[PDB]
Amino acid sequence: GPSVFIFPPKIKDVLMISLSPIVTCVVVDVSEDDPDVQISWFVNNVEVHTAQTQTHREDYNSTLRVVSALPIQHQDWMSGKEFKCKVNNKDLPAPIERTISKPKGSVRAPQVYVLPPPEEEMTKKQVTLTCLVKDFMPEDIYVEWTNNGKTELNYKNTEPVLKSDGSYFMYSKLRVEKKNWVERNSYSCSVVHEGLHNHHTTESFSR
Amino acid sequence: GPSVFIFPPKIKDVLMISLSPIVTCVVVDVSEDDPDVQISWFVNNVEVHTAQTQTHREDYNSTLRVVSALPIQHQDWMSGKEFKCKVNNKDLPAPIERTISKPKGSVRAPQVYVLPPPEKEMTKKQVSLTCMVTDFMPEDIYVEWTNNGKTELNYKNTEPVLDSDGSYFMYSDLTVEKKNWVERNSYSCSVVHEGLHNHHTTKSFSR
Ligand SMILES: *[C@@H]1O[C@H](CO)[C@@H](O[C@@H]2O[C@H](CO)[C@@H](O[C@@H]3O[C@H](CO[C@H]4O[C@H](CO)[C@@H](O)[C@H](O)[C@@H]4O[C@@H]4O[C@H](CO)[C@@H](O)[C@H](O)[C@H]4NC(C)=O)[C@@H](O)[C@H](O[C@H]4O[C@H](CO)[C@@H](O)[C@H](O)[C@@H]4O[C@@H]4O[C@H](CO)[C@@H](O)[C@H](O)[C@H]4NC(C)=O)[C@@H]3O)[C@H](O)[C@H]2NC(C)=O)[C@H](O)[C@H]1NC(C)=O
Ligand SMILES: *[C@@H]1O[C@H](CO)[C@@H](O[C@@H]2O[C@H](CO)[C@@H](O[C@@H]3O[C@H](CO[C@H]4O[C@H](CO)[C@@H](O)[C@H](O)[C@@H]4O)[C@@H](O)[C@H](O[C@H]4O[C@H](CO)[C@@H](O)[C@H](O)[C@@H]4O[C@@H]4O[C@H](CO)[C@@H](O)[C@H](O)[C@H]4NC(C)=O)[C@@H]3O)[C@H](O)[C@H]2NC(C)=O)[C@H](O)[C@H]1NC(C)=O
Repeated sequence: GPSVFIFPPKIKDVLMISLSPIVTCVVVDVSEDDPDVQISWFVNNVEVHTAQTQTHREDYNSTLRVVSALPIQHQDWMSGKEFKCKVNNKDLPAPIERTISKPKGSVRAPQVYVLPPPEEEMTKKQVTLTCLVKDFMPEDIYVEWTNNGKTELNYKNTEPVLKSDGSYFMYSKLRVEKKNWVERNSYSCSVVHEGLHNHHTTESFSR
Repeated sequence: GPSVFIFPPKIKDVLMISLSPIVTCVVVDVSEDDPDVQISWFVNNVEVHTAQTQTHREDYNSTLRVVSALPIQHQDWMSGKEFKCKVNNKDLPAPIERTISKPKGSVRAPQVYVLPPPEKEMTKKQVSLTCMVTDFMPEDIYVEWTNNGKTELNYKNTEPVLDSDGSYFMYSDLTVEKKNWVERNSYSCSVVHEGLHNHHTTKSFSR
């Protein structure tokens, strides 16, 4: 039968007031025999009616997928309200319900440092700039590199790793042409996290 | 019914001649009523008799698990020999077989760099030393920090990340007391990977 998964908003969306956070309910293995899936939504058990719901054909295995995207208030997520989807269909013996909310826990802002290329690497054509983001809680975070404030393309992040002390850390690696590194620049590491002032910080090199 | 999962040796075990690589066959959801699983082992279809097999209770959901651990020859894994477990039980309609072997692919040795603390961190009570390990294939790798040849305690690794070009990279973060960094030390990063001479390299500072 159909099964149901619930997904949180993207951390960047829920921390940036200008963005549009969404909680998503996905119903997989929907059948064309009973395709009229109903998804109802509740915020602390108060029903809301604004979700955008669409059916998609998954040709990988000839199934249907119903995706319901509920737009949410930033503060409702951040204050810990519960978001619940209730899934009804003619082929379900009983409704399926899923709930998600922001976990409780300590907040610790990340320490953000940018590290120059290793000296041994300076004889190469391309060099590596390292953004180190550490000592942060919870693990939800958004990290990017920018050049002149304009988001880069050739950067790669690690996933956050749990430390022994309970905080997390990650790195963002940026490969640049050595010419651009030696010449004066504004390569910067941008970090979006709950613990930061205005949920955002940037870090640049001194020279 | 019972299901069967097979697992390769740990990369450190199979690359280091002093260690003991194992291929493991796990039979999950064995029943109290028919618990007598017979597990036979084959290396390139030649039967071998050295595996150690044990039954365990899983208290999370009150089930049984049979774990069969085959000690293997390092070179047999590295040269691509196939390792096969055949699982018999009376509640099985037919035997279940699993095979595993070293995946094919290109080998590229890691570039290994050690990075000093960010200058803005040097006045704090603790500093971070970074081992940056890049440009390696396959992703299977082992990294540690040592001081005076002894393995450190307060280091944590990221999991390898796939780069655009098909290579992988990771970081190992060693946090030390700033006093110990400033005074003479021998902090070093050791990397175990198939592409390295004797599968091992080390990188130190102040050189
Ligand atoms: C036909 O083909 C279909 C297409 O492949 C296939 O659909 C797939 O079905 C599987 C289930 O069989 C389902 O798997 C789940 O995936 C969850 C993660 O989904 C993410 O990421 C994957 C890729 O990693 C994507 O494919 C998904 O689309 C989804 O992407 C996210 O989408 C949201 C909203 O669109 C975005 O906002 C995100 O940004 C985006 N992320 C990314 C990275 O892209 C995963 O969470 C599920 O795991 C949980 O359930 C399992 C049980 O099924 C457990 O084993 C597992 O441990 C997890 O358990 C949960 O654990 C929590 C904490 O540990 C608990 O709190 C929960 O209660 C617990 N849940 C349960 C149920 O126990 C799961 O692996 C795929 O998502 C789905 N793909 C799509 C595209 O729909 C069909 O199955 C095929 N059918 C047949 C008959 O063959
Ligand atoms: C009771 O509770 C126990 C304990 O939780 C539970 O046992 C687990 O059962 C699940 C299956 O239901 C097992 O899942 C597999 O895990 C594999 C990894 O296992 C390691 O890591 C986990 C933690 O991450 C440890 O718990 C574990 O001890 C090992 O260290 C994973 O590899 C498996 O995934 C493969 O198989 C599934 C199909 O089942 C498939 O969906 C995956 O995509 C993947 O498929 C394989 O893909 C490769 C390509 O990459 C392909 O080559 C290969 O052919 C595919 N193989 C198959 C079979 O498809 C899977 O997720 C888990 O290991 C069990 N844990 C333990 C500790 O035993 C019981 O199931 C519970 N029982 C009940 C009744 O509740």
